[PDB]
Amino acid sequence: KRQWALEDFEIGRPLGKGKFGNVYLAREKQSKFILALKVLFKAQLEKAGVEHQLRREVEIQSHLRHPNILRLYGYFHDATRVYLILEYAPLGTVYRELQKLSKFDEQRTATYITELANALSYCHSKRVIHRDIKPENLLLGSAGELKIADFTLDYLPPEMIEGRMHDEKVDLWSLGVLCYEFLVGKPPFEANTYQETYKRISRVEFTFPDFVTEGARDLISRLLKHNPSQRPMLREVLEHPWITANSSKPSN
Ligand SMILES: O=C1CCCc2cc(-c3ccnc(Nc4ccccc4)n3)ccc2N1
Repeated sequence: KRQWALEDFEIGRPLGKGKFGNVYLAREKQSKFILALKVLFKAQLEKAGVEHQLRREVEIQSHLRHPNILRLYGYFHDATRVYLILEYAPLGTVYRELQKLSKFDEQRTATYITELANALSYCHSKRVIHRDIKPENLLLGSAGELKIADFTLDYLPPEMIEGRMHDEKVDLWSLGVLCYEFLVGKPPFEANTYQETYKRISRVEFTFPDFVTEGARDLISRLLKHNPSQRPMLREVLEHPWITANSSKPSN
């Protein structure tokens, strides 16, 4: 628990826009340690009323330690800005990869889905749910392993948008959404308006291109049920035939 300050860093390349400022490559002066520094404006956190949402997410994200979860090393603030000290993820966002490749093969998808599920299984067994399990929020390590970070309906389950009660089953719906997007190149409830997307999610209307294989259709269909109780456990996902046939890493 070292209290940091901006003078302890040399800032570099902008890595991305985080909607609340920007994330920069940085290097710790004393150690030479390379990391990522998320720069948030304090005036924009008050006036989006998320200062609690930040404090609790930072608390949670600091204690969690998994190879497929991006490490938060710490934080500090000055007058204007708050700084998150993050692991640096050399290979960037899954979003960008998907923009590049347009879509992913079954192997890369099934691997990603494993890595997610693993990091979620761990998350659940500390009573942590997530909401924004979306490509903008998944990063890639030097080995190209998936890392979850950043603790718009497109990825939200029916119970959530409807305003119903929700449990750890939200994250299962997310996996189905992502599994679909990874294979097809767009999420399954995509639309041109919010209102429509809302309808699509709420009545669970999705269809498959021809090229999506029977095994993947099975797993996605299983994951995207309206009824949370009907969605499989994470263990079952890791042990799905399509997953085990196509993944590269193993389940845990
Ligand atoms: O939600 C978002 C939108 C997407 C941009 C973004 C990126 C990071 C981040 C954290 C650690 N390593 C990296 N490496 C990286 C490497 C190459 C390209 C881009 C990012 N990037 C954190 C938060 C964040 N904000």
